[PDB]
Amino acid sequence: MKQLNIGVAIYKFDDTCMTGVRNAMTAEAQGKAKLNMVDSQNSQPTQNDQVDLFITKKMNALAINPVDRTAAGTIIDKAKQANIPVVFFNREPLPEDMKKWDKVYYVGAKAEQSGILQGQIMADYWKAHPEADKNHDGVMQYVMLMGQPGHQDAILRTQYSIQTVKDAGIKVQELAKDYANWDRVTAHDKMAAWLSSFGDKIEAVFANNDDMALGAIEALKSAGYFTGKYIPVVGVDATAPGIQAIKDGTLLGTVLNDAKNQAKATFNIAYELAQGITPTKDNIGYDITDGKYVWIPYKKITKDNISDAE
Ligand SMILES: *CC(=O)c1ccc2cc(N(C)C)ccc2c1
Ligand SMILES: OC[C@H]1O[C@@H](O)[C@H](O)[C@@H](O)[C@@H]1O
Ligand SMILES: [Ca+2]
Ligand SMILES: [Cl-]
Ligand SMILES: [Cl-]
Ligand SMILES: [K+]
Repeated sequence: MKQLNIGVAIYKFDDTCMTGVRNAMTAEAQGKAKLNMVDSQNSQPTQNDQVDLFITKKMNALAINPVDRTAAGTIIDKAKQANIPVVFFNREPLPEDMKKWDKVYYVGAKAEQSGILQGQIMADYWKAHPEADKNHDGVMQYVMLMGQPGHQDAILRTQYSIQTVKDAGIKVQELAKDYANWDRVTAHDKMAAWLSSFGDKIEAVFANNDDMALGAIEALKSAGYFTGKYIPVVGVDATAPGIQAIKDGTLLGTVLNDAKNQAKATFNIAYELAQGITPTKDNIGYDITDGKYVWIPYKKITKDNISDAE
């Protein structure tokens, strides 16, 4: 067969979710196309250099997980000039940037949905457990661990999780919120400081992803929770360690971020484009929305259906 080369840039390799995505992409590509996969080390200048090299090396298609998703416009400019099609994934280009060229696609998921499902987990717990309102004021005191500033999943999961709790008829009070950039250790450090400041005032913890929820859980353990003393913590992704924390009883719930189907859709699009074929639902195996987007559903995960994540 003809060798097809796809340039793949991952925003950083030390991201738990994106490790799942790139491993699944590598599995899908086996026997079909050569992935030239690089680590952008959470640096857009690094990724810009990598994209330039992909283009110089005449990749047949690009699959880019952009560090700064607002940089997708400049990446599209370069790709258009080189006539190399590009699919973006997981970090979403701005909608007007997507209209710059007709060989540009995006694969991801509707972050609003993951926020809603998060909020439902917490609201349902709150309604079933009167003891959760530790200061008996009829208000849920919570803290919020956000992802990276400006990332669409951080913006939308933060907004929709809490709006969903309010929509469920529950009054809320935000004690603290901060960016922990999807990182376990940073979330741990933020949560530890909050526990020193506010202590038993905290009644609920929301995190935009599992790694941050897990860091929060470690700070909570250190402060005496989850032995004997309980607090509900919710995340997003249903990674292997997230699933383990659900089983341990330390994570109340999460939302499956379907890396396997996002990887398949991304690969399939890049593979068709590498062959000079326009993606269709028939030839990539997924619905295409607004001519450019493939949205993969999120799914609620608690101890009640932990096998749905496995
Ligand atoms: C990218 C993402 O969110 C995600 C979700 C789940 C997930 C699970 C696993 N295993 C169960 C091994 C690996 C990666 C992964 C990533
Ligand atoms: O872009 C990276 C981020 O993507 C999000 O969709 C995932 O939930 C996070 O775990 C990940 O760090
Ligand atoms: Ca309260
Ligand atoms: Cl930690
Ligand atoms: Cl799917
Ligand atoms: K406990």
